[PDB]
Amino acid sequence: QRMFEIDYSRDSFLKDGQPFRYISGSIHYSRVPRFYWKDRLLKMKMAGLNAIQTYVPWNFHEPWPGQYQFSEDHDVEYFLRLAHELGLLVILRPGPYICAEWEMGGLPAWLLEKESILLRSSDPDYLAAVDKWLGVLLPKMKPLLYQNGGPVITVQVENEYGSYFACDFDYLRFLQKRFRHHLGDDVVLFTTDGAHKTFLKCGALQGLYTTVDFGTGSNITDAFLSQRKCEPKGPLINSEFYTGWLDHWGQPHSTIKTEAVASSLYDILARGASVNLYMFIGGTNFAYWNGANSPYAAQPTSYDYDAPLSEAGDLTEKYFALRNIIQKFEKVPEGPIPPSTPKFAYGKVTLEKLKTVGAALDILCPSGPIKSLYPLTFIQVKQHYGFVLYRTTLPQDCSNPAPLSSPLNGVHDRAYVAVDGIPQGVLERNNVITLNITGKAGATLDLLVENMGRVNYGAYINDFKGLVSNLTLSSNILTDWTIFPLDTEDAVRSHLGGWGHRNYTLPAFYMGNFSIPSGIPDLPQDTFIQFPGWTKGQVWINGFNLGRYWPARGPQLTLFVPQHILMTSAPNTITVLELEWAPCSSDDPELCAVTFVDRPVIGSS
Amino acid sequence: QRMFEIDYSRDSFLKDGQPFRYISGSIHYSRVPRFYWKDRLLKMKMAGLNAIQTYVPWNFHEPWPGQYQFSEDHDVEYFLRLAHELGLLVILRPGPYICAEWEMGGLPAWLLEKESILLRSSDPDYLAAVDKWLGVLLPKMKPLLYQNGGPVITVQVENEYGSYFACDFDYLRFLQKRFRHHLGDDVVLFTTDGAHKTFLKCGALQGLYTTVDFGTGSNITDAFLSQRKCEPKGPLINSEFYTGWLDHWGQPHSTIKTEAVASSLYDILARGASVNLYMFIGGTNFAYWNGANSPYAAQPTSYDYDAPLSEAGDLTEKYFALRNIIQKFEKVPEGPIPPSTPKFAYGKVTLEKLKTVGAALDILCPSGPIKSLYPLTFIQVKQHYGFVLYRTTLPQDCSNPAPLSSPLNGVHDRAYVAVDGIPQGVLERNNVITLNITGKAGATLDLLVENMGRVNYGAYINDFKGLVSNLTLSSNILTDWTIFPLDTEDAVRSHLGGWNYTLPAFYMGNFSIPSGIPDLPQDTFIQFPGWTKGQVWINGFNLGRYWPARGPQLTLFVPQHILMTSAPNTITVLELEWAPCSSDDPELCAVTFVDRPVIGSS
Ligand SMILES: CCCCCCCCN[C@@H]1C=C(CO)[C@H](O)[C@H](O)[C@H]1O
Ligand SMILES: CCCCCCCCN[C@@H]1C=C(CO)[C@H](O)[C@H](O)[C@H]1O
Ligand SMILES: *[C@@H]1O[C@H](CO)[C@@H](O)[C@H](O)[C@H]1NC(C)=O
Ligand SMILES: *[C@@H]1O[C@H](CO)[C@@H](O)[C@H](O)[C@H]1NC(C)=O
Ligand SMILES: *[C@@H]1O[C@H](CO)[C@@H](O)[C@H](O)[C@H]1NC(C)=O
Ligand SMILES: *[C@@H]1O[C@H](CO)[C@@H](O)[C@H](O)[C@H]1NC(C)=O
Ligand SMILES: *[C@@H]1O[C@H](CO)[C@@H](O)[C@H](O)[C@H]1NC(C)=O
Ligand SMILES: *[C@@H]1O[C@H](CO)[C@@H](O)[C@H](O)[C@H]1NC(C)=O
Ligand SMILES: *[C@@H]1O[C@H](CO)[C@@H](O)[C@H](O)[C@H]1NC(C)=O
Ligand SMILES: *[C@@H]1O[C@H](CO)[C@@H](O)[C@H](O)[C@H]1NC(C)=O
Ligand SMILES: [Cl-]
Ligand SMILES: [Cl-]
Repeated sequence: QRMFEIDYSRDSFLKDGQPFRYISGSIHYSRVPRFYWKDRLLKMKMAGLNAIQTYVPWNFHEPWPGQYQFSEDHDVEYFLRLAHELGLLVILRPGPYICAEWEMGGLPAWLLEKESILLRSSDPDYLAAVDKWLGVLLPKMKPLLYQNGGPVITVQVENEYGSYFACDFDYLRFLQKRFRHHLGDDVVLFTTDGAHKTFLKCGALQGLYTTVDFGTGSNITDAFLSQRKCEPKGPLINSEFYTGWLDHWGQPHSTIKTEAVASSLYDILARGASVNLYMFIGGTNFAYWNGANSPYAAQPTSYDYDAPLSEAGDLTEKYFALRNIIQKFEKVPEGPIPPSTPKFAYGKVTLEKLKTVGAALDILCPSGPIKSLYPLTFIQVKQHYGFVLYRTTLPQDCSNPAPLSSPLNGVHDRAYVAVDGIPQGVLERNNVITLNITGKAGATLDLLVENMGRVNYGAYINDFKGLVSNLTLSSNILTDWTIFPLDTEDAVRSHLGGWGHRNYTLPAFYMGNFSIPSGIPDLPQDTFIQFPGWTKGQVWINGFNLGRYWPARGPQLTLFVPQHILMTSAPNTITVLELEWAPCSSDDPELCAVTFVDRPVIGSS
Repeated sequence: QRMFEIDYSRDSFLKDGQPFRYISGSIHYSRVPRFYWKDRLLKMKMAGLNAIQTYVPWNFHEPWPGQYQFSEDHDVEYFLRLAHELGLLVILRPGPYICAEWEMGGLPAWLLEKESILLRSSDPDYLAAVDKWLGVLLPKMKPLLYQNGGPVITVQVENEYGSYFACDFDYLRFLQKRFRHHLGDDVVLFTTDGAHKTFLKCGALQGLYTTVDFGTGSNITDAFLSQRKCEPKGPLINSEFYTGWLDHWGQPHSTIKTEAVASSLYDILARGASVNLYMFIGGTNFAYWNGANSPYAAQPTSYDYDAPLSEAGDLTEKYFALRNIIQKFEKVPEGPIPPSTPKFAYGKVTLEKLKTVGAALDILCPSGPIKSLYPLTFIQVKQHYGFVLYRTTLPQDCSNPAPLSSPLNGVHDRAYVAVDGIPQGVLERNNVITLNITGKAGATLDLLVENMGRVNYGAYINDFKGLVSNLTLSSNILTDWTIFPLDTEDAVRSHLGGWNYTLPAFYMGNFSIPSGIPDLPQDTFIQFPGWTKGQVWINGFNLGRYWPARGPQLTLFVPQHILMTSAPNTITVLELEWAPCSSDDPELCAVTFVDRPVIGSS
C-alpha cells in the first residue's frame, strides 16, 4: 500500500501516489528529556509542521564498543513512534557523523584507540566500526520506514561530507550500500551540503539525492541553482534553514530576527521547496555532550539556538510568526496550543564543601591509577568524557617559581594545577601554555584535566584530550606519571560513597539539599539554576548531570532544570563540582549558595 | 498531657501552660475541592497563620435524614487531620446553623417537612433533629480535639444567635449541654456576635466564652469594649475580621482595600487579641450551595470574597500585605510559597441542543408526576435543590393576553413560563408577580420553577421554595396540577438517557485535552457569551449557576482535576431564558474557556 518516492518528472515527492511537500522542524531527542518529547512534538505539530527532522548521535547510543543504550532518554525507537502517533512524518539523519555542535560530531571517542585513524574515510578500521553500528541501528529503523508502516520518509547519508577534507568517495559508496542492505531499495536516501559547487563537489554521490542547506543570509535563487546543478529533476530541498545559530563560551549569544526567518521561510515555501527548520527546538547539551570548533572554542550547555521554541520549550514570538507564515500555504491544526511550562523560583539554596577531588580519589577511581613514564591521553586511560587527574612529584626544589609548561600546546583542554594541595592556577589550550609553580622537591604535582568537548567540525575532529604531549618543568620533561580516570558520574550518584553501593580554590564537591512539598498539584515546576560568585564547573541535581556552568565567561548564566528530576518530601541533592574558585571561604555561609530563578539568562549584557 | 484553656489572669489562652494567641484565617472545606485542600492550607501556613477556622455545613453532610456523606470532598475529618499535619491548629464552627452565605445557613431543607418548625429555637422537633446530628458529628470531632492530640482548640456554639429574633436561651443551653456531653468539660466553647450590646443580648450565654466579630469600618476600641462588657477577663477575640464582603447577583462586586485590612489587622494584633480573618480563601459555591438574603437576593456562584487568596487560590497583593503584617509579630515559615496555579484558555467549544426540559421528563422524572388540586412546595414533593416543573391546562381560551399572577408573591424564586411550548417570559420573587399569557383553552401551561438558594440570615430562613401560594389566571385560581420533581443531576450524568425567550433546554458539547503533557490539564474559567441564565456541568460535575445577564460574575471557576485527557470532556448547559443557538450560525451556540476570571463586571 504505502509508498514514498521522488517524482523526477514532476520535481516532487509522491506520498502514496499523491504530490507531497514537507515542512519540517529539527528536534534532537538527545537534547530534550523524554519526559517532554510529547510536549515539544505536539507544539511542533500545532505550528503546522507536517514532519520533523532528527540526528541519531552514535556516541549517545554506543559510549563503549558493543555496549548499547536504547532505553529511557536514549529510546530513539520510542521517539519515532511518538512522532508517528502525533501524525508527524520523520526525516532521519543517522550519520554516522552528524556535526551538530555535539561531542565529536556524534562519533564515539573509542574510535581514537587507533591513534592514526582517519575519521569519515575508507580507513578499514573506521569502516568496520561504522558497519557494526549500522548493523545494530538500521534494522531497528527498518519497521519505522514509511513503507513498513512508520513515519520515516527520507534518510540522510553522512552530513555535509563535502565540507570535509578527505573527499573519500569509497566511504560514501560504502555507506550507501550498507544503508540499502539494511533498509531496502525504496527508501529515499539523500545528502546535505552547503549551497555552492565547492561544497557539492565532494558531498554529492550518484544514487543519493542532493539537497542543500542555507540560512536567512543567503540568496535563495543562488542556493537552489547550486542544488539544481546536481539534481536537474526532483524536489527543491533546504535540509537546514537556520532559525538561529550556535554559541560559544565567551561570545555574545547568537540571535536571528523573527522577520528575517519569516520572510525567508515564505520565499522558500513559495518556490514549492520542501524545507526543514534547523533548529525548531534546540534544547540542552546535558552532561558533557557539547561540541567545539577549531581553533578551539567550546559550545556551551544551552542549545537554545534562538529557536522558535525556546530551550525549555516555550512558545516565542518567533514561533507564532512562523506558524502564521505556514498557514498561508497549508491548513494548520485547530485547537489551543500546549502552553509554555510554568517556571518556579525555588530561591537560594546554601551548599557546603564536602570533599576536594584529591580527597575523593578513592571513590572516583576505585580500580586505582595507571602508571606511565610519559603522560597518556583520555582515550589511552579508557576515559571519554569529563576529567582525568594526572599526578607526579617535583624533581627539584621550586622555592623560586619554576615554569610548568606544555611546549607543544598539548593541554586538551584545561588543567587545574595544584602542588601539595596548594592551587597554582590554570593551563589552557591555546591561551596559556606556561604556569609558574612553587613547592619543595618531591612535592605532589596534580593536574586535573577537563575535556571541554571534542571538536565536531573541520579537519581536527580526531581531538584526543588530556595531556596529549609532554609537560616540562624549568624546560626538562617531567616523567613518572600516576594517572586517575575519574568516574565522577558514579561517585556523585553515591554521594562520594556516603550512600554506599546498593585567586583559586582546590577543585571540590559542594553539596546542599532543598525540599519541595508533596500534595501540591503544581509542584515541582521547571526552574533555572544560577551560580552567583562561582566560577567554573559541573552541576548535578539528584545525580542528574545538568551540564557545565561558566558565569565567568557567559553568555549563559543560568542552566535549565526540568521538573521531572525533582522530588517532593525527599530532599533534592545539589552537587556542584567547582574547578577554579568557590565563594565558600569566609564566615558567611550564605555566600556558599546557588539560586533558582524563574527566567533564563542565556544572553546577558 | 495536652492542654488548651482560657487564662483569666493574663487575659489569654494557655496552650500547654504557656501564653498563646491565635492568628487564624477562614477556609471552608465545602467550597474548595479536596484536590486543592493541601495547596490552600499550605499557602495559609506560609502567610504566618498559626490556625484555621471552618464551618461544618450540616446539609452538606446529611442531605436526607440518616443518610451521611463524610467521604472524598465531604471528608471533614481528613481535612482537619490535614490541617494538623501541616502544623495548623483548628477553630471549629459546627453550627448547627452557620449562616455563611450558604444554602439555608447550613440547615437541611428536610427540617421543613414540619411546615410550622421554628428553626434555631427549642422547638422540640428541631432539637431532636439537631441532637441526632450532634450524635453523629461530635463523636467524630472528639478525637480531633487538642486535648486528645488533634488540632481543635476551640469550638463555636451556634452562629450570631443575637442577630436572630427568637432569643431562646433554652436552645443555647441545650447546645452547651450536648456539646459538653459529646466533647467533655475541657474543650473551650465560645459564641460569636456583632460587637454591640444589642447583638450580644440574645447571643451570649454563661458557660460559653463571648467573642465578637467586626470588619475594617468599625472602631476597634469600641468593638472590644462591648466584648469586655460580657467577658471582663480572658482573651480579646475577633472571630470574623472581614477581609472582604459577600456579593449578590445584580449588585456590584464587593471589595475591601488592602491598606484597610492590613491597618486594622496590625491594630488588633498589637492589642494581643486573637483574630480570625474571614475569609482567608473564599472559594466557590458549586452546584446549588449558595445562600440568599431578605428581601430576596441570592449570592452568586463565586465566593471569591475579595479574600487574600482568590477564588482559584491565587496569591494576591492582599495576601502578601497581610503576611508582612503578621511578620511584625511572628516569624513566618521559611522557603518559597506554593504558586498561584497555571490557568489555560481552552478557547471556544461549540454545543448542540440535546433536549428541552419538556422533552426530557421521562428521564428527569422516572417516577412520574405528583397530582395535586393546588400547588405543592419543593419540600412537599421531596426535592431540595434545583428545579421543579409545575404543569396545568388552561381553563378558558386566551387569544387576548391574560394576566398570570401570584397575588401573594408566591413564586419561590423564579419561574420560566411556556404555554403549549411557546415561551411566555418569567415570574420573579419580589419583582414580577404578573405576566401576560396567551394560548388556546386546554393548552398546556408549564412553569419551570428554580430554587435560587434558601435565605441564610434573618427571620425568613424557613424558606420553602416552589409555588408556595396559588396562581391566578384572569383573577381565577388555577387548579389541577401535575408536578414533576426533576432529577437534573442524574439526567445530566446520563447525557439525558442517551448515553424574546427560548424553552429551557440542555445543550451539550465536548473537547479533548492531550495526554502525556506534564502541565495539562490546567485550571480554567468558563464564560457564556450570548447566553442568559442557567446551570453548567463539566463531566457531570455541577460547577454552579451562570447569569451574565445580571452580573457581576461572568466567568465560573473550573478546577483541573475534573478534566480528563483519556476521553473527551463533556460540557452540559441548562439554559433557562435565551440560548444563542437558533441562529443559522452554529458557531454562536458556544461557550469559551479563558485564563482570567471576570467576577467584578459592571
Ligand atoms: C565557529 C564556526 C562555526 C562552524 C559552523 C558549523 C558547520 C555548519 N554546518 C551545519 C550547521 C550547523 C550549525 O548549527 C550544525 O552544526 C549542523 O549539524 C551542520 O550540518
Ligand atoms: C443583604 C446583606 C446582609 C448581610 C448580613 C451579613 C450577616 C452577618 N453575619 C456574619 C458575617 C458574614 C458575612 O460574610 C457571614 O455570613 C458569617 O457567616 C456571619 O457569621
Ligand atoms: C539573488 O541572486 C539572484 C541571481 O541569481 C538575483 O537575481 C537576485 O536579484 C539576488 N537578490 C538580491 C540581489 O538580493
Ligand atoms: C613566570 O615567572 C618568570 C620569572 O621567572 C617570569 O619571567 C614569567 O613571566 C612568568 N611566567 C608566567 C607564565 O607567569
Ligand atoms: C615525551 O618525551 C619523549 C622524549 O622526547 C618522547 O619520546 C615522547 O614521545 C613524548 N611523549 C609525548 C606524549 O609527548
Ligand atoms: C542531604 O540529603 C541527603 C539524603 O537524605 C543526605 O544523605 C544528606 O546527609 C543531607 N544533608 C542535609 C543537610 O540535609
Ligand atoms: C474609637 O473610639 C474611641 C472612644 O471609645 C476614640 O477615642 C478613638 O479615637 C476612636 N478611634 C478611632 C480610630 O476612631
Ligand atoms: C398585560 O396586558 C394588558 C392589556 O394589554 C395590560 O393592560 C397590562 O398592563 C399588561 N400587564 C403586564 C404585567 O404586562
Ligand atoms: C389555594 O387556594 C385554595 C382555595 O382558596 C386554598 O384552599 C389553598 O389554601 C390555597 N393554596 C395555596 C397553596 O395557596
Ligand atoms: C464531540 O466533538 C466534536 C468537536 O466539537 C463535535 O462536533 C461533536 O458534536 C461532539 N460529540 C458529541 C457532543 O456527542
Ligand atoms: Cl536535524
Ligand atoms: Cl469560618
